[PDB]
Amino acid sequence: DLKLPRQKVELVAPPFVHAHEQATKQGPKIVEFKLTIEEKKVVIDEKGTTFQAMTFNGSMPGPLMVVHEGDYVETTLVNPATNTMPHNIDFHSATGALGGGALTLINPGEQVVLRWKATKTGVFVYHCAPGGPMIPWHVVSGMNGAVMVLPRDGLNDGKGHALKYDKVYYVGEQDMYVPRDEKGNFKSYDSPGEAFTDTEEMMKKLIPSHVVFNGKVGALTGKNALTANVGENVLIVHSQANRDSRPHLIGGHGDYVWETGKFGNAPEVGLETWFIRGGSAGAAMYKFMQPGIYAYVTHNLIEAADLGATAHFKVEGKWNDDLMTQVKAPAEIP
Amino acid sequence: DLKLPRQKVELVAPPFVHAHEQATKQGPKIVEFKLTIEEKKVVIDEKGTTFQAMTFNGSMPGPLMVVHEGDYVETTLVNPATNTMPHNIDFHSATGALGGGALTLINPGEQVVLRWKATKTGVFVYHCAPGGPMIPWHVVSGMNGAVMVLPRDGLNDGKGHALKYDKVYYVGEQDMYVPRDEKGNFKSYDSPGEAFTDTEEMMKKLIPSHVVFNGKVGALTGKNALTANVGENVLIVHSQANRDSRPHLIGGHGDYVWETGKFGNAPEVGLETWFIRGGSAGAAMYKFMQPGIYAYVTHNLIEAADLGATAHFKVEGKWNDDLMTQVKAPAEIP
Amino acid sequence: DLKLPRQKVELVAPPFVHAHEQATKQGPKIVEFKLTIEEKKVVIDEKGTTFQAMTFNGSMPGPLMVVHEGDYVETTLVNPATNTMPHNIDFHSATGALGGGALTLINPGEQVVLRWKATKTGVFVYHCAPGGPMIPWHVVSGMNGAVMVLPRDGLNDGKGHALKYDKVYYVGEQDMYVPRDEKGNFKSYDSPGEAFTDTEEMMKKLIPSHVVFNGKVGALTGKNALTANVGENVLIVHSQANRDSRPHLIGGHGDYVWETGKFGNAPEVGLETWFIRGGSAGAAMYKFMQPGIYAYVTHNLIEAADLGATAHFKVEGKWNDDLMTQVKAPAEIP
Ligand SMILES: OC[C@H]1O[C@@](CO)(O[C@H]2O[C@H](CO)[C@@H](O)[C@H](O)[C@H]2O)[C@@H](O)[C@@H]1O
Ligand SMILES: OC[C@H]1O[C@@](CO)(O[C@H]2O[C@H](CO)[C@@H](O)[C@H](O)[C@H]2O)[C@@H](O)[C@@H]1O
Ligand SMILES: OC[C@H]1O[C@@](CO)(O[C@H]2O[C@H](CO)[C@@H](O)[C@H](O)[C@H]2O)[C@@H](O)[C@@H]1O
Ligand SMILES: O=N[O-]
Ligand SMILES: O=N[O-]
Ligand SMILES: O=N[O-]
Ligand SMILES: O=N[O-]
Ligand SMILES: O=N[O-]
Ligand SMILES: O=N[O-]
Ligand SMILES: [Cu+2]
Ligand SMILES: [Cu+2]
Ligand SMILES: [Cu+2]
Ligand SMILES: [Cu+2]
Ligand SMILES: [Cu+2]
Ligand SMILES: [Cu+2]
Repeated sequence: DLKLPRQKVELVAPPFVHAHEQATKQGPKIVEFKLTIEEKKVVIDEKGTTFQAMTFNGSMPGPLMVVHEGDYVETTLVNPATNTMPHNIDFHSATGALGGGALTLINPGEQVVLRWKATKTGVFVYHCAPGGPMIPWHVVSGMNGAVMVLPRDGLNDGKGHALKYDKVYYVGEQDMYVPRDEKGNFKSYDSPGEAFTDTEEMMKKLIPSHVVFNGKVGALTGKNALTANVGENVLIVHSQANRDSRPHLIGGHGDYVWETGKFGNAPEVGLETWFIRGGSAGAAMYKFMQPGIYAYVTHNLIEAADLGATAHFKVEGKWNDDLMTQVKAPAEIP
Repeated sequence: DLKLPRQKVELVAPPFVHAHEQATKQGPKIVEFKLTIEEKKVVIDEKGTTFQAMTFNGSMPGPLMVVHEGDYVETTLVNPATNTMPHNIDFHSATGALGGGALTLINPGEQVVLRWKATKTGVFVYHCAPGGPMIPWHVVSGMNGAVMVLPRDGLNDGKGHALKYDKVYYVGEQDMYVPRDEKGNFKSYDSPGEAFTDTEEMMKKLIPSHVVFNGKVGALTGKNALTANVGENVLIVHSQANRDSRPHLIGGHGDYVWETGKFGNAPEVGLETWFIRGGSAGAAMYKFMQPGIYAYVTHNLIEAADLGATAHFKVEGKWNDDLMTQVKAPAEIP
Repeated sequence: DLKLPRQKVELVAPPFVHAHEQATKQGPKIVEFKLTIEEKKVVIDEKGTTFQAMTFNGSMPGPLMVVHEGDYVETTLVNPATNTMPHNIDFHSATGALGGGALTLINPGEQVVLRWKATKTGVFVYHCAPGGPMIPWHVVSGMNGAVMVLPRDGLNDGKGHALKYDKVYYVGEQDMYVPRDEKGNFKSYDSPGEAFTDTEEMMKKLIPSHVVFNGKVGALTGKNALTANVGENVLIVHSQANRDSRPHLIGGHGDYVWETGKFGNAPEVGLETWFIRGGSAGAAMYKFMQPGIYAYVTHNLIEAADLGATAHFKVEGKWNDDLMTQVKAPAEIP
């Protein structure tokens, strides 16, 4: 019926992204992906707070899927019998049936296969959306990720010049709502079902207890810091499925930024801080000019420093004293 | 003095918009509108919660006024003796006197006539603004709507091509602050005056109890769903007079979006989610490609699913399997 | 080593800005600035509420520094022995070492000299960032300001036409977190250290007690209103180092707006309300067309009217009845 070549993709866990071409001479293909839902209790902070998570492929965020404009994305969604709830998937990149959600509702023990054509370029959120009050709950429990649909000629600056990245990372930000008991300690639950009543009362007050990248406080730091070298052009894809974020690379800039995340629009240049609308993904690229540590944060600094929303980059290379120099080191006031 | 032709407009209740031309060969006219203030107790949710509303023309939002660049808008504002408070009107589209507010303060029993020239194209908020602490209270009680000022040549994509809509809807989003008693039930009041003290304490904490389109949970659903057909280009005008919103059409896109709402700027293309700044209106147009149900939401999903901010479209036409198809229906895992 | 001419600047307190050229025939210079940190208890509202402030040069916000693209900015930061905490400075305009913060940490009694090259045009935040949980606390205590880096040819509209302002004001917005005691009154503290524990618990709940321009409720009103005349083009630079804002000039517009604040991007035109992302500065220019009072607010009106975020302009000149007129004054309903 639809007679195109098929290509399988092996998804990798964020913040890494599966191998792909930017500009390509391939024509349209059916690109095949598989997502398996996992409900699990996880640790979200350095004090040992636990959380009833619901995930695609066992990670928060779900993995980034990368295709090109005109491809057909065929996803097998699997809800094993070890889960307790029905789940589905909705792609903001897709057209019709509530983004696919109306065609993908599966009980524990079932799977479904959905195909959608990638007619719109950019980065887009996907998330679970089973219906009614379950929709927010599933999403803030971790069931969201993103897809990137590239132009076949790769990215451009709007002003006919190509924009090629040397690497891409995917930072998924997650607002989490963990209730406290009378003592003021965070509560733990035996199942997602049991967490629901207390969690929903807290959610409706709209203030998260934690805001984290890659599912945990400190996930993208120390040994798991993002890396680059001076001279490298890095693309950072940032998603937030429920709540606004304001990304900022401390010590750097957004050289080229698509804050609404859609490549039919020219990027903005030379930003300090950009804005990711809740329910969207955006993308920023920067060429590193200096070595050392950078922090990538949401620039509500309370959220960054106290609620979990800080990642690090470690950058190698030579210090440029023309760009910045300590003229005189700390010394007593004359 | 000002010797131009006069044209009366009969306003219609949102989400409908009074009949108007897009591109027009008419020159400037004085366009005449009348707004009558109504204070009333209304029901805002399916559990029967009540609210002391203050409205233009008896609706939340007030009706959309549509004119063209260079027109003169002459508004008669009427505050009948059955109301209890002074009221006025401020147009963000207008220049001078706090948008008209400083020239339109009227006690119960009075009316006033204001004229302003429409020098700026786009969609703009209007709202009551009597002075001091009353300003937020009147606005979050429902006294806000919007005006659309069209270019005389109609809308364009910035890239010399015309953008004609087949229909336009106006979705006004309202953040509401209903206090709870010691039990945890929503309180009811006999008058706006009596609601004021409890309402103001809640407002200053910045978290709404409800966020609704067209004045009530479920207002734009079921029999009152928005409608379209595959192939129709629909313009959705969205306003929020006090608090940010992030509109999203589930299963669709914003083909052409003016998120800051001003037609001197080219629209952005192919958005998933857009951002309406508190105190502004924006506009998005989409051509439907698939039939079925779509939800139009703010993509803070807690607000959408739990606080009231969801509308529906029912779209007629033929399903397009090239864009999306269920390859295999729900089935047991092999 | 770096052999360029040196120029000293005398900083002035906001909302004024030190004298500078827009378009300039000067080449790159080393521009020298000095900032002295002051910790002090201040009054932030008309009821006499006090607050433990931490400031650059004794003001909230810190003063605006103005330079041109390609200049080298050399800042002497001074932390006198009368202060109690270590401090530093981070410039969003600068490249490397966490914006300078990693090179400027000074204990009470010390000073440091940092030089950075201004490679990026626009308005940018600077703020203290000592490390960890101290970062948000220092910033919301008042330790933030902004810098403007102008193109050497001055500003343009993107469409080759020059945009010259007759004056510029700097409005720094500050979200403040003052705890309440059991009575419900605001608490006072003897030192910043003692304020810390209660302040941090409140901060993590993300709702400010006050939102103020220029450090106090009513600071930019009455005798300290901003001024202009009909026909004057005024540039308003607005910063928020931690939390989003949505500026709006009541009775006017943003004729040309850089809401992300970066002059490599063309401005948007004819805005009603614009958006300043937390951790950024933006800039709007407007030519006054009418005399009288204007209010400049964040258009969350609860914040504007009840939490402190309102400034005034008093504009002189002749009223234009073509733009707006009271056709009929308040009168009894026929
Ligand atoms: O970056 C997108 C932006 O650039 C323009 C040229 O200003 O178009 C380039 O990008 C388009 C999308 O990739 C190409 O189709 C086009 O051929 C190319 O010039 C704008 O039209 C667009 O908004
Ligand atoms: O969509 C507005 C955008 O388009 C441009 C052309 O890129 O101007 C078209 O729209 C203007 C406003 O309607 C017209 O006056 C103009 O003649 C037409 O080309 C841009 O200038 C504008 O920002
Ligand atoms: O306003 C910036 C915007 O204008 C353009 C022309 O559309 O470039 C003008 O501004 C640049 C930055 O000041 C100049 O370097 C350029 O020479 C001038 O045309 C755009 O390129 C830019 O995004
Ligand atoms: O399931 N945990 O690795
Ligand atoms: O302590 N239990 O809510
Ligand atoms: O006044 N109610 O229809
Ligand atoms: O129950 N009254 O606040
Ligand atoms: O230190 N006060 O002016
Ligand atoms: O009243 N003291 O928290
Ligand atoms: Cu789910
Ligand atoms: Cu969604
Ligand atoms: Cu009113
Ligand atoms: Cu307003
Ligand atoms: Cu400090
Ligand atoms: Cu910063």
